Amino acid sequence: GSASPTPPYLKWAESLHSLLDDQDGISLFRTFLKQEGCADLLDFWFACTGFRKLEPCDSNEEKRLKLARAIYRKYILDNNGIVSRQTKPATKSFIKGCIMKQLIDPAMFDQAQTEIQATMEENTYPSFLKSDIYLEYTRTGSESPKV
Amino acid sequence: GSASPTPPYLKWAESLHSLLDDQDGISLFRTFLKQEGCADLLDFWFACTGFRKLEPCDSNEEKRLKLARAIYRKYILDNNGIVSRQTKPATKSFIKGCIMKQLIDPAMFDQAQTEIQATMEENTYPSFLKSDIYLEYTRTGSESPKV
Repeated sequence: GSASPTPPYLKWAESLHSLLDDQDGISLFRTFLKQEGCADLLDFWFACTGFRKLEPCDSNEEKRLKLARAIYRKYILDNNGIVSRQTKPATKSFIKGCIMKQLIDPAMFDQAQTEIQATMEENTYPSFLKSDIYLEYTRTGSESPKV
Repeated sequence: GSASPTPPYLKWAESLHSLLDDQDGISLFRTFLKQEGCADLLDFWFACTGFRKLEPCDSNEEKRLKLARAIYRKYILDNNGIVSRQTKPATKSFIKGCIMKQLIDPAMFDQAQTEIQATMEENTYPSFLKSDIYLEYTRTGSESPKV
């Protein structure tokens, strides 16, 4: 039989994974977050995904250290920021230890990433799925162009 | 005298043209864009560059029409996408007209490409140049391998 693709907006409602696998979804969700001062949740989540992909070798040591320090300073250390409020003290302390000791394993941010993924799942993601930009603008179909 | 090449990362900061002329730069910039749901800006820009290179002959008519329709459907018609939001109504209408009338000049996407190039120049490109992946990871030098 002929396939029947799930409309993108509906796929995003099915899982945060599906939403974050679609450029249109990421853009719309990110803008929604920015308007609530929560975009750092998503930006940090992606920063961790990118960092974990880098593997250690004797020529990219300082590069990886500087990047890890940057992620830490931008999101973990910013006490006026949402990521600092949504990651546990022990989790942040572990990262601080890695940075200060210069022990930078590719998976060092895993726990914090998990915690931030959980916060999105519990609050902002479901909130986005109730937003007017999602339920009213995005969900509504486009007309077929004419003339 | 002996030449002193500009470090690649610095060349990318000098112009978007330089960034898009370097495989390393394109990859890093594209990943940065993907994380913000903005990769379509770059992918569309390249699609236009490739389309404009094809010239009309009586044996590649349908091929060119199908490609033009594909670019239009993927980026111009997707109202939940960033390219649709960053190209003017008149610009999109012209392209739609070309597609529906089957009048496919190699330069038909020029205006939309110009508009998207402008959006990158004004926002995402400068944003990329302030990103941790660029300022901290990329800019940092590699150590000389040993043993």
